[PDB]
Amino acid sequence: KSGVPRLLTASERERLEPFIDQIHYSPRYADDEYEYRHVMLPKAMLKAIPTDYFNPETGTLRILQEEEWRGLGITQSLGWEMYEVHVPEPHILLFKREKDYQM
Amino acid sequence: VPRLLTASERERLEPFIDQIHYSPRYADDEYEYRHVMLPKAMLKAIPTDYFNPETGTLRILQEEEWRGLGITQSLGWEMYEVHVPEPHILLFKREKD
Amino acid sequence: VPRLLTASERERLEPFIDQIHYSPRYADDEYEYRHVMLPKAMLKAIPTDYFNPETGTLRILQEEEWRGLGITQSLGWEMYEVHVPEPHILLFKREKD
Amino acid sequence: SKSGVPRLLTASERERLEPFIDQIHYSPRYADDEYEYRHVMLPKAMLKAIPTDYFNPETGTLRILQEEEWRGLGITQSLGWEMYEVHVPEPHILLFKREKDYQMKSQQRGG
Ligand SMILES: [Cl-]
Ligand SMILES: [Cl-]
Ligand SMILES: [Cl-]
Repeated sequence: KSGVPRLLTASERERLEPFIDQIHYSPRYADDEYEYRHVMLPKAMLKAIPTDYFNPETGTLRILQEEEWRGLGITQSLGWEMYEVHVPEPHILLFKREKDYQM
Repeated sequence: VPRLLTASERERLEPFIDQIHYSPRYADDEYEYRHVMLPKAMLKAIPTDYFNPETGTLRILQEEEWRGLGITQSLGWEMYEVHVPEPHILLFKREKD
Repeated sequence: VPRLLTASERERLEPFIDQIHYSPRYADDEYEYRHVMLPKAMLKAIPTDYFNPETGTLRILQEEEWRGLGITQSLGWEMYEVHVPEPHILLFKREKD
Repeated sequence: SKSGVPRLLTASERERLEPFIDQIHYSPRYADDEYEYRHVMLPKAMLKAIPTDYFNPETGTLRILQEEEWRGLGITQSLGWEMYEVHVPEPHILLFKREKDYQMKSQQRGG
């Protein structure tokens, strides 16, 4: 519960093993102090993932601790952390335009 | 093709225009940005067809669609949104210097 | 006829562009109103001939001129001023009776 | 200032203003939407005879005067006139305006 991982049962694991080999890792891109990368589960696997692993108000997966993502089949170093993109509040509209310089 | 607001729709928005806020403009290596903040009570008055069913928030509006809502600025500003990845995509970060 | 800035003057204003603030759009019977709040420190960078020695504020500016300062807005606005009368003139008004 | 207590002139004060009352010029009446306007121009010399506490320390103009006060100066006006004052915003503030647009040009059929 946002601190304690929820261990899979024996039957859930059997349902997941078939997909383990179909998991895809993308090349990492750098930044100031962060290496980034994304994991892609095949669309079919989502039907197998436990309901309590999904965020109710979004349909995506909730942030998972290490033992949780490893149980899904993902293999990675220890330092990796799962994060979420953050959408602004509904009353803030964003705009942008191509810059104009001087000379 | 934008879906223009109606007379009666625009009239229903009137009382809120007075309080729409505009931020300064900040810029990076190639783009310029700014945000507009609408009064919270105004969202209720907005026609549902201006919203994204999945997000439960306003969809991307064309020039004429945001002008309809009472927003004024150089018409060169283009709206955009920060979209969340598909469920089957997991995002990870790592310091490790 | 506008007094265009010099490349040397324009460059001096460059760092303030991101802090210029804009107010909401207000209206009345037949006009829309709005003000722009410049960063105080910026006033020291604006050319002398852009000021008004009668009050110490910026003289009325033409669109091209205020756009040359880093102010961005929609098409249509026109800058104005408040003219204070001399000590021998008193002003009166009454709710249209 | 929560104006309330009018500072009426004394007999001597008013007596000092008399040779000036004849020349007080009143402009025509103007009007917009909410109010009606009037500009009163008094002789420049009359200002030297006016009481110091009637002026404004900062702007050096006359301070807002209650009905009983300006009437005591010799300004003959009808009931309902209030003296107003214009205000200039701080130097870093610029003012802008423009004619309000909407479906306001009614035609004979289905505007
Ligand atoms: Cl506009
Ligand atoms: Cl703008
Ligand atoms: Cl004023």
